[PDB]
Amino acid sequence: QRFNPLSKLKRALMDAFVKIDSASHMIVLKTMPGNAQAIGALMDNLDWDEMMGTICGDDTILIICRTPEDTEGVKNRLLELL
Amino acid sequence: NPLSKLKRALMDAFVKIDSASHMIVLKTMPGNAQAIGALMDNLDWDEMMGTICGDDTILIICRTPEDTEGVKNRLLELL
Amino acid sequence: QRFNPLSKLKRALMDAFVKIDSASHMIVLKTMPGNAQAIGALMDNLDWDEMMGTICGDDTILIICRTPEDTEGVKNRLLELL
Amino acid sequence: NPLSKLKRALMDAFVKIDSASHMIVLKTMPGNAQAIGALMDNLDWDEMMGTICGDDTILIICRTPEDTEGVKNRLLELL
Amino acid sequence: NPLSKLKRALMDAFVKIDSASHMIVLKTMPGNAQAIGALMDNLDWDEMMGTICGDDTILIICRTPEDTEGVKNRLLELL
Amino acid sequence: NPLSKLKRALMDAFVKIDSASHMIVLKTMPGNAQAIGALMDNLDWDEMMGTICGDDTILIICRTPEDTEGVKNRLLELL
Ligand SMILES: NC(=[NH2+])NCCC[C@H](N)C(=O)O
Ligand SMILES: NC(=[NH2+])NCCC[C@H](N)C(=O)O
Ligand SMILES: NC(=[NH2+])NCCC[C@H](N)C(=O)O
Ligand SMILES: NC(=[NH2+])NCCC[C@H](N)C(=O)O
Ligand SMILES: NC(=[NH2+])NCCC[C@H](N)C(=O)O
Ligand SMILES: NC(=[NH2+])NCCC[C@H](N)C(=O)O
Repeated sequence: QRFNPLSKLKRALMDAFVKIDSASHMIVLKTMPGNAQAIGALMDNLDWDEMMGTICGDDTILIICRTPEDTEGVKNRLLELL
Repeated sequence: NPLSKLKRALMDAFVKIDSASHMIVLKTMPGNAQAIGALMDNLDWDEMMGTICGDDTILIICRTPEDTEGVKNRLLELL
Repeated sequence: QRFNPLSKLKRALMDAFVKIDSASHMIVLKTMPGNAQAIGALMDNLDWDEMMGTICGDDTILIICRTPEDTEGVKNRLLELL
Repeated sequence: NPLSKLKRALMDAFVKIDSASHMIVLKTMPGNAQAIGALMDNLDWDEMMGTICGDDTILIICRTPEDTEGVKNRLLELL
Repeated sequence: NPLSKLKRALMDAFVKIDSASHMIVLKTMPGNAQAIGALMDNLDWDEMMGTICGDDTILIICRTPEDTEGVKNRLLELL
Repeated sequence: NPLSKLKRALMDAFVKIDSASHMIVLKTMPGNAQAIGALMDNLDWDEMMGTICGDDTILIICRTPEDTEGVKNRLLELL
């Protein structure tokens, strides 16, 4: 088991990931119930500047990026962990 | 029936619905965003990319303004 | 359909109620997923003084009362709605 | 003066603001998103369609990119 | 001075405090429970076992009824 | 396996556990209370009356101090 932020995110996503999609400036990341804030916290700890911000509900996370291009780059980075 | 459950819940919980771009902002009574979000998530609506719920406001994300209008219109039909 | 706070609570509980139990000074009220705050809000709007306060998670509400006797009285009042 | 409460709260909890398209992302101190969101919703500005708050991040949805800038600059005025 | 931040926040958001047994129930303005909870957790007082915050209500769990009173009175000092 | 899932999740998310009276206060990493709460709710533990989760703290309610100790000891066994 690896402990850096990315590895913690990767690990957490193994159990928690449900879906990821994007539209325009935002990524919609769906998690297992009650896991949105947990995953949001790990994401916020990655410190990816391309991520303008994250807003987490209970099982859904919205990641806002400045541009569609930034959104894709962040989505791709997350996808890599899956 | 998910749709019927949502309609029932919206009677008391609904406050406002609007949209811009590819999203719908649905305002509920205080504390109701998650409850309504749970019902909307149970809808079998492919066009609904997801919902993110605060306390009294739900953001419904669709891919496109056209999908957004479709989804909003379907919610409006329940009021 | 009736619209007073109690009737709104009663109505909301028809769909949302899962379990109610108590221990000492507190009631544990379990709801359908994502319904704790919704039910907490209705409960807080009843203005029952015997209720010291409510703290809601996602599907679980803790109602704190000053005494076990108060707790029972509030639990009984809720039970009546079910 | 009506903004004094929001100004006060921002002075203690504001971290950063940015916007993109129809949205403003406002970061607060941990656990302050709902608190600032309530103050923002209380403003009842028609340029703000709504807010969704997480724990430390608020998304404000405005009706247009122009409204978004207008709202963002109004908030920045308070800092 | 280390409590100044919590005092400030309470001055704007505190509604009421009560306690029973091992617990303190602190009511805040809507959406302020997590915000005050964060300030309280930052205190890292060993008399407070922890806090759980809803939207406008914080439950502080202390180790004993005596600790509960001690903590409640410390908080009341700030008002 | 619910227990195994919880154990796996606790590796990263666990911070502190304590108890008083008939409750357990379980502190997790920021933002993890609900995630861990979901796992604990999936345990088939009759003694656990329920959990209420904040942001990083979970309150686990049991009926009695004896049940509380039992439940805490079972959680401690996972660390
Ligand atoms: N258990 C629940 N709260 N379910 C509803 C989730 C609603 C929405 N997807 C959100 O994450 O904010
Ligand atoms: N009682 C409250 N938390 N009010 C603030 C709500 C802020 C925002 N509309 C949301 O639903 O996330
Ligand atoms: N979808 C979830 N968040 N599930 C976990 C709920 C945890 C706990 N029963 C609470 O209501 O706070
Ligand atoms: N302590 C936490 N919950 N941290 C994660 C916050 C995630 C995201 N920025 C939000 O506010 O929803
Ligand atoms: N706007 C709301 N969520 N209101 C209900 C609050 C319920 C309860 N007092 C809590 O803080 O958890
Ligand atoms: N980032 C935060 N919301 N921090 C405050 C947490 C307050 C309290 N321990 C809870 O979990 O509800």
